Amino acid sequence: ASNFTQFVLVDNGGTGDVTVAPSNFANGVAEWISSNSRSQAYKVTCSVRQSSAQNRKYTIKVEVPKVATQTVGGVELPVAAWRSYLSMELTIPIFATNSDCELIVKAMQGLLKDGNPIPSAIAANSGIY
Amino acid sequence: ASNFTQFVLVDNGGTGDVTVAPSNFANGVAEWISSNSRSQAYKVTCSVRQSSAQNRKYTIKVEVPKVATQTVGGVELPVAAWRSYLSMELTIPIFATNSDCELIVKAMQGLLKDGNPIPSAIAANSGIY
Amino acid sequence: ASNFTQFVLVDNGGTGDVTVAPSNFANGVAEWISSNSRSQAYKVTCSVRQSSAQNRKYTIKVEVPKVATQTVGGVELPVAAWRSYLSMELTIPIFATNSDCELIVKAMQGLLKDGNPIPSAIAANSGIY
Amino acid sequence: ASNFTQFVLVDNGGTGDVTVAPSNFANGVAEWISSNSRSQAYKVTCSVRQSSAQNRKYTIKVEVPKVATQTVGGVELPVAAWRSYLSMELTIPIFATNSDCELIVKAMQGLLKDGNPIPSAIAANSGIY
Amino acid sequence: ASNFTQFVLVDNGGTGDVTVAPSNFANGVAEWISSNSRSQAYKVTCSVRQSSAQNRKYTIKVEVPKVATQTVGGVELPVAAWRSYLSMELTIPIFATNSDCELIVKAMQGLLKDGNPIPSAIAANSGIY
Amino acid sequence: ASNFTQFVLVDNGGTGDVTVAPSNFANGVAEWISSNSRSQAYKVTCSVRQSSAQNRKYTIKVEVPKVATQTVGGVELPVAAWRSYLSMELTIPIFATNSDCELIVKAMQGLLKDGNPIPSAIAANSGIY
RNA sequence: UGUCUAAGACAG
RNA sequence: UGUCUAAGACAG
Repeated sequence: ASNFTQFVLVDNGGTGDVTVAPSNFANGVAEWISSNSRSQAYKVTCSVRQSSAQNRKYTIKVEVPKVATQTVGGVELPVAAWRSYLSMELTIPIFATNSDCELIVKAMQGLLKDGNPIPSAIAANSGIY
Repeated sequence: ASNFTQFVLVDNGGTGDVTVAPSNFANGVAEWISSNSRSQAYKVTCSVRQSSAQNRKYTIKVEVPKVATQTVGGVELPVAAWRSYLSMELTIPIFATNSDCELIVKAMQGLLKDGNPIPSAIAANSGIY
Repeated sequence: ASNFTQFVLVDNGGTGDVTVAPSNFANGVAEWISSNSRSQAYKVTCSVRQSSAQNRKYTIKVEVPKVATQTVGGVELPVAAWRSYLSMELTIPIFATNSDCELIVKAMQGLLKDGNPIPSAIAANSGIY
Repeated sequence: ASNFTQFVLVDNGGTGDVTVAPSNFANGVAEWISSNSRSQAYKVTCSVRQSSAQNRKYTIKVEVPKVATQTVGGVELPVAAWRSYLSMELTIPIFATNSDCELIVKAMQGLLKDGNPIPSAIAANSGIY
Repeated sequence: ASNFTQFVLVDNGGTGDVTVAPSNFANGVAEWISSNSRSQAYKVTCSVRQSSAQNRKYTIKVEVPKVATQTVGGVELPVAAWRSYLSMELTIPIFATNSDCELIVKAMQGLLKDGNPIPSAIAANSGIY
Repeated sequence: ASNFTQFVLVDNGGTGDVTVAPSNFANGVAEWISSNSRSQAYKVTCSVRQSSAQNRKYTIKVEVPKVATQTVGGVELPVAAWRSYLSMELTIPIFATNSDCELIVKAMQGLLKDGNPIPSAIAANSGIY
């Protein structure tokens, strides 16, 4: 009914939460930015398009700042040393119903649920073993 | 320990739960598949490589199938009507701390959290607006 | 004395037991087939030939059918939706004594023993990890 | 979780027991070797590749050495007088469910069970008759 | 029986010890990382392969961070100024028994034993004299 | 002082001890050999060079022989059945402090310490798993 | 860098 | 990077 609203990106349970809010809608690409310099902000963008006759495709991008030893509002170079990039590409066949889509979402939440292999590997600077 | 363990990918409160298990590590690609025929299984893969001299890149893939029974040559075979594909790439600088990495994980979780814009949009078969 | 006899290929207690019986032994190839429709039968063949001047080569083959009914034009025939094919070759130097051979057999048995890597990987539609 | 572990290849009660341990797993090929002189070790390798679009192919290999000492020039080296070579290929359609696979495994186990035709023929330096 | 466990890499007798723990097993290459940013971590990797018909070869790599004036979690460039690299290549003929191998290990420990020329030379930024 | 002294390479508690002594420094390569015939001796070599404008590189080599008596031309000669080769290269930045270097040494010692994964694996003729 | 018959050869 | 019949193909 209008989902383009701000939300909590990083939840630290009230104390030090990171909120990200609508900052751009140019070309139908929703963008959320955190309240920072663009170089240190948390950024989220999302868009959908029918990639092919059979599929629709969501493209979600997230940018997360390196915070340890960060100097707020400072000029930190090289940019590549201070930022992590997440590029998510979700492909859904045009036959998927809302239910099918809810399932897909659940699978994504499950993939990243706290305690599961993938997130704990990433959280620990590790691979699988 | 060993983080290469099975985990529940789709949670439907104990019943109807899609759990996925380690199934392969050949060629440095950790694989987990659901307990079905290979033709109908859910599949999750992960791999980390040192992409740049100063970056590490995780490549994660999830395959959500739409199971069906096809009648090929007058014989029924377990198959997939179609598949939904999640393909994500994460680039983290080598300067990232475990705390810096935890931040990335929390952000990804918050991104897909129930009720937030993106999963809402996806589950409703719509864009952000 | 004869070893070209009937034997249990698949052991399901005393019930579902799959038995295979001698069918033919032409051209040095012993063939065993389970009962009922040849089209849905299990097949096992074995032969030993003196490959080189120092080696004897065994060639064991097993076919596991996926029993199904095929309807076409309203006509149904008992068929095999597909078959799983096992093809093994065992080479043993002519210097192997009967003890040496028993050892080779125990090695083959151990390889497939319940709970060991290979059989469990196979049983679970998986690879090694 | 991991199935790439140590296991008993030859079972001589609790004594002469031949154990094989993970040695290497490069290029999708899992290798296991028994201890002591590599020159007299038992070898087991396994790999699964998606052969056709409908089949996955397993390739299991086992080497049984005939332990001996080789004296030459008065210099003795632990060697293998010769080796027995087992090379098996198992093809399984992607339609096989976990049950289908367990059956295939039980079939392989039955084929080599003590007292059945093939294993006894082999064990006795014989063929079928 | 499973040697891929964490261990103490730098022993300072309890007070300030550096522990390194399993972090990756992609392609059979065991990797241990210390609890740091990947750029400041202590890293250890190990693998074996039969380099030739006659020899097996262990390849051990160690990475040690420059600690003096280090800024924990900071971005320190150039990478080459803050890291030491150890590349160990151990070649063992396939005739070596476990005893032969134990000897080889002892020789390595002896080479680096506290008080011996090589380590004291390295520890003092010196050569031999 | 002079760090170019003899030291015990293989320690077997005073008896059976392989001690190695300075034997050459020609061309900047410090050499130590055990007290045997050159054909059967243990050999340790070391050299440091300023590899880069900002690195120093140590190159260390150890040769562990398998002594034997060969009968060449009807005459017995002291020889080596084979040799095991340890070849290691260490690169330390010029910015490394003596304390930074001590760290490197301690890490190498901890690496090869009795009971830790790597020496365990080596001595057992296996990989890490 | 990777291999070896190993301070010297080999292969990129 | 972008697409797909998806750890492997395609297109810059």
